[PDB]
Amino acid sequence: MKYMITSKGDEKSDLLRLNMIAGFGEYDMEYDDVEPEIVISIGGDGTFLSAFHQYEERLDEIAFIGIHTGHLGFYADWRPAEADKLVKLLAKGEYQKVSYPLLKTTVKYGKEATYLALNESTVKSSGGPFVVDVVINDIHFERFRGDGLCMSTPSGTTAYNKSLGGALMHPSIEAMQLTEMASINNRVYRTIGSPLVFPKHHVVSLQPVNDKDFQISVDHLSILHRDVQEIRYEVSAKKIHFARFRSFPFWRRVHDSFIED
Amino acid sequence: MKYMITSKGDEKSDLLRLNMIAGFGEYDMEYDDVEPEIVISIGGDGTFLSAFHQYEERLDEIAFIGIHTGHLGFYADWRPAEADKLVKLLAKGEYQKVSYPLLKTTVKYGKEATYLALNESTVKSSGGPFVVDVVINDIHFERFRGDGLCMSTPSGTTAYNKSLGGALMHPSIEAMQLTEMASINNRVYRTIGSPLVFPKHHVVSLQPVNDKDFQISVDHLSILHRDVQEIRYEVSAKKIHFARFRSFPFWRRVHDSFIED
Amino acid sequence: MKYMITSKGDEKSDLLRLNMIAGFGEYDMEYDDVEPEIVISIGGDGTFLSAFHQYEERLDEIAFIGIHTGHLGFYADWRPAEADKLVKLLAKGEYQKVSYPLLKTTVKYGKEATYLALNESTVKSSGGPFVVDVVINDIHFERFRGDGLCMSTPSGTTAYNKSLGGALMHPSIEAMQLTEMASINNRVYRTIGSPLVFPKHHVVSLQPVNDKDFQISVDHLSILHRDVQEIRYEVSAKKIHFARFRSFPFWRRVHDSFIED
Amino acid sequence: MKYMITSKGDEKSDLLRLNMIAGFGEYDMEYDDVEPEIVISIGGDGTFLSAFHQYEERLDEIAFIGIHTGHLGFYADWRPAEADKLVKLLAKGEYQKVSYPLLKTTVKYGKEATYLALNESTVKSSGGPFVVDVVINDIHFERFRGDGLCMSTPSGTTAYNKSLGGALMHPSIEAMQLTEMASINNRVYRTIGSPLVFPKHHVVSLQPVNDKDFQISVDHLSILHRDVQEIRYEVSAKKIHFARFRSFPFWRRVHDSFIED
Ligand SMILES: Nc1ncnc2c1ncn2[C@@H]1O[C@H](CN2CC#Cc3nc4c(N)ncnc4n3[C@@H]3O[C@H](CNC(=O)CCNC(=O)C2)[C@@H](O)[C@H]3O)[C@@H](O)[C@H]1O
Ligand SMILES: Nc1ncnc2c1ncn2[C@@H]1O[C@H](CN2CC#Cc3nc4c(N)ncnc4n3[C@@H]3O[C@H](CNC(=O)CCNC(=O)C2)[C@@H](O)[C@H]3O)[C@@H](O)[C@H]1O
Ligand SMILES: Nc1ncnc2c1ncn2[C@@H]1O[C@H](CN2CC#Cc3nc4c(N)ncnc4n3[C@@H]3O[C@H](CNC(=O)CCNC(=O)C2)[C@@H](O)[C@H]3O)[C@@H](O)[C@H]1O
Ligand SMILES: Nc1ncnc2c1ncn2[C@@H]1O[C@H](CN2CC#Cc3nc4c(N)ncnc4n3[C@@H]3O[C@H](CNC(=O)CCNC(=O)C2)[C@@H](O)[C@H]3O)[C@@H](O)[C@H]1O
Repeated sequence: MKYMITSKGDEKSDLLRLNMIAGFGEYDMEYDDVEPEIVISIGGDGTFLSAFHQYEERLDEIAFIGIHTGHLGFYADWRPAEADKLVKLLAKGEYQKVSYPLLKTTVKYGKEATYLALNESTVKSSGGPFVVDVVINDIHFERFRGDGLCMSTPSGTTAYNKSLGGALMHPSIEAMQLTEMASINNRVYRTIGSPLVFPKHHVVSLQPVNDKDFQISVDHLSILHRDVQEIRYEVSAKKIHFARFRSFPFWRRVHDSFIED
Repeated sequence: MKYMITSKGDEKSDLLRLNMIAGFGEYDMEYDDVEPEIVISIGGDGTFLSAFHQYEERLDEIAFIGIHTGHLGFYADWRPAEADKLVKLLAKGEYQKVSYPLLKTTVKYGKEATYLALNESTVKSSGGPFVVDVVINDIHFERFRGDGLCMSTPSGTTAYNKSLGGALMHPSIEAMQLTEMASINNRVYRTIGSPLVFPKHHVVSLQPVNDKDFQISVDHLSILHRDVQEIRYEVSAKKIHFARFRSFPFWRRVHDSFIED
Repeated sequence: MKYMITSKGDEKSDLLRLNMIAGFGEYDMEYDDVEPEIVISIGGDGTFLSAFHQYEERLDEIAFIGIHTGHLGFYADWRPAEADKLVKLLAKGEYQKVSYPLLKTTVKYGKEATYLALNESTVKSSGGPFVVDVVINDIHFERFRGDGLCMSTPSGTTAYNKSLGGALMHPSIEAMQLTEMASINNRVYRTIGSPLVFPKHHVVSLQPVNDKDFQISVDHLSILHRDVQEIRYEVSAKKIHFARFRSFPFWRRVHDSFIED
Repeated sequence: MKYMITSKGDEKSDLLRLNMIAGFGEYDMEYDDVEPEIVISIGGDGTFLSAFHQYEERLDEIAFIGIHTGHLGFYADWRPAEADKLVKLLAKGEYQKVSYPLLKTTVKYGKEATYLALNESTVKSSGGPFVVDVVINDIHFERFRGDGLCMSTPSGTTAYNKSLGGALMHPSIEAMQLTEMASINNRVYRTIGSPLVFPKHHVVSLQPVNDKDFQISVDHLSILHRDVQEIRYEVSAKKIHFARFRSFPFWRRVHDSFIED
């Protein structure tokens, strides 16, 4: 069917992409990067994240596949050597689709902007000290003082979330996880410290205390927002769909990426 | 209906219990500690955990209520001053029941023993070094060397799990969370480090490497098991039911217990 | 003798400063903010840090005293109510001087800039990913990938260092402590993780791998450096001297600031 | 001169020991395990710790050397292949001696017992909850509730201390480091959390609150003490001396053991 292929842009990924396109030419497959049904990412996790964001408005009509030519490649399912095997199996179809949860960030001013995240959404201050009130389903939970905050999807829990001390959570769990970056904790200022895991339909809201300017980074795209009144996090109703042709369990993916391989 | 009341056993809790029983005497309420439908725990969280284990074979016929005369009282919903208000509201009934997930531990030898946990199930060695292989849905994930391991329910995530660095997770999430106690990490020995959160139907199995004797502690009842072949953790099919007469959200319960009150 | 007084600049601190100056007028004390021998800081720790940096080129001729009108005031020894008692005791003199170690940062380009720190010196990237090689006394120790790094004095170990997981160390120890901010740790990238404590005469050098632009923050004064070839940390030969009129041990200062007061 | 050799007791270490003894037979070296001047440990760190404790009453007349046939071997300086090179260089003498600090633990009852540690001294309860008051130079610092506490030497900071989150500190620093094992931190119970680093002559005292029975483990020799009134930690006046024949810096030792080799 309709497919497209994105490349990291080095020689290896570009040539692999040309060879897969040439192989797709022997099947009833049309190359279409406007309305693809299959999106192939050849590169690292950064390349995969770019592919997700390139098509985030057609998520329910698209199944993604990652081929890793990069370094780690956590979202990848294939090594370059199996590209010919992938072309053939994809050609037929009849694959299984697996869905992972996504995170919605809403930013309100004084106007709303919404963003979708596959890994995480973080917030830091523009220059001065970061201070926000943390409100959970409209109840004031804590005042946070420190470097910033990170809200992660389940599949994002192995990325920045992990380096901040968060728990790794299986992507079948519809949740988001809030982790702290370096908070002040003394006699006057206290935070919960621990990561927090929220289910679907819980809303986490960050309200400015003094400074209203923040740097909000969604999957490593960092944007300065001015005159912010509220940042709201919630599990998205939208999901990313993966094309799976063979069992590669999450916990094996975790083992291969962090323990040994 | 049928109810019973357990007490921490100090003067304050004993007298409160006698006064609630006297007040229940003015309603169609029978005291029955064999087949109660309502179990009232007057004391701390330890007293509440004892009450849960006293009736863990009638969990689907029982709704629990905690009154805190202890110190922290995380599972408590009432202060002693409101005991008369509780008696009256309980008398009628028509309350809302809320359900929290539970954790099942199976211990196999060479014979099976199963245990149910409301807070957590932990494992340490009997004397020598603790070394187990960690197997997730039959796939070898890691070899753990260190002090021991802790598997927590969601409502347990605020207890020992929290002190071990685990994430606090809302009890509407059917999951269990595995945290490490002091693992060796050097050039030869490596663990994942991060807490792990498992959904329902995932099975975590600990397999001995050399020593087969372990100290297994379920909600702080520590038992020595000998000749252990396997310890298996999974989210229980059984749930604890709470009688709720007013909104007391989990995250407010967390705020009151850890931030301020 | 010669003294000066700096103020946080709110009404409370300004009026306190005017009243201390009026009281100093009844003694053989000259106000001199060019060559003071005593520097009084009225305000928080930020005000005290500003005072230290205002006179960092006359450190061996100056004894500092902090009066806290701010919030925490970790470097403060006096409450505003005791200001009259301080004026009198300072008037005579015959006080004890206590010395704390300081941290030297050298930044080299392609030209050297040196900075002195009382709390800490940290380094982050200008925008892209932070990657440096960490070299200890000319031996390559690790490649660090993450948010950045923090090098703390002993008296700084209770500040940012503490929030990054570092150890609190008594200021009689001539050392510096290196802590990580959110490092990547997976199969390909590894750091030591743990804080590192270096004695006098050990030199820690950060060498860029790709990007050469860094944001270097010395006691919260953040400066962008371009075309950086090396950042070198070492315990300074210079020390800050405090005027002490009564025993206020470090560990009591720590207790009062973090446990209870 | 006078020397002895201890072995891990496997074939490899036993045969290596016999071959070194045979080689020492061609020099003016006498085997004497009562009053040796050189103690050679062939095995892992556990074997080295046993050797240290076998001769802890002649520490100022003994220089130690470790040969690693074990797994990690942090205190080892030689691989088995260099044993012949070591015999020859030791034969002459004229080596450099390096000294590392040690930790003294005093246990008082109601009678004093003292112990010396090369890695660390830890304390846990005998069965019930561990609660002690922590007193620093006679000032009450905190009440600790949790699993236990660990006091580490500098060279011990890479062992259990590291797994508990402590800082790694260069052994030229005469200090000890106190780390927590899983403490309760909520609205009612609070600890400092952070590791604490103490200089020489500071005394840390643990005073029981209720239960007086503790399990005290010195370099992994765990002893039950009953009716304990006080546990006092301080940097020992005694030092362990190493024979060094070539530069092997601590931070390179750390790199080789934890980063790569
Ligand atoms: N994510 C972070 N977490 C923790 N600390 C952080 C941080 N980012 C920066 N810092 C520190 O801020 C200092 C500069 N700050 C004034 C100084 C303070 C100071 N020094 C010590 C000390 N030696 N021991 C014990 N408490 C100390 N504190 C106290 O710490 C708080 C610091 N305030 C902030 O975090 C807001 C941003 N900072 C400023 O506007 C000016 C106050 O309560 C203060 O009384 C930096 O130097 C860095 O350390
Ligand atoms: N949960 C825990 N996590 C981490 N360490 C723990 C621990 N519980 C105890 N320990 C340490 O064990 C030492 C006693 N151990 C021999 C010694 C070792 C040693 N010393 C140093 C040092 N100075 N620097 C760097 N690596 C060092 N290591 C290495 O650490 C591992 C220790 N092995 C174990 O954990 C198993 C139980 N232990 C024993 O049977 C005998 C080995 O790789 C070893 O080469 C205690 O003293 C305590 O520290
Ligand atoms: N201090 C920090 N520590 C840890 N991670 C941090 C971080 N600051 C940012 N990030 C993450 O970077 C992602 C964006 N990054 C590409 C993506 C990656 C990705 N996703 C997952 C996942 N789901 N599970 C497991 N490993 C995953 N990784 C791997 O993580 C590394 C990320 N590389 C960097 O840190 C450098 C800066 N980043 C970029 O240029 C683009 C690589 O090995 C990658 O294969 C952000 O989204 C944030 O998470
Ligand atoms: N090193 C450690 N650190 C932290 N917790 C530890 C621990 N070792 C064991 N535990 C927990 O003790 C529970 C059993 N304990 C009663 C229960 C309590 C409970 N449950 C929850 C919950 N769900 N959320 C939030 N706070 C909760 N707490 C509170 O936690 C404290 C627990 N007290 C102790 O630590 C002393 C030893 N314990 C007992 O005699 C009986 C109290 O304030 C209590 O109100 C175990 O189950 C384990 O979790």
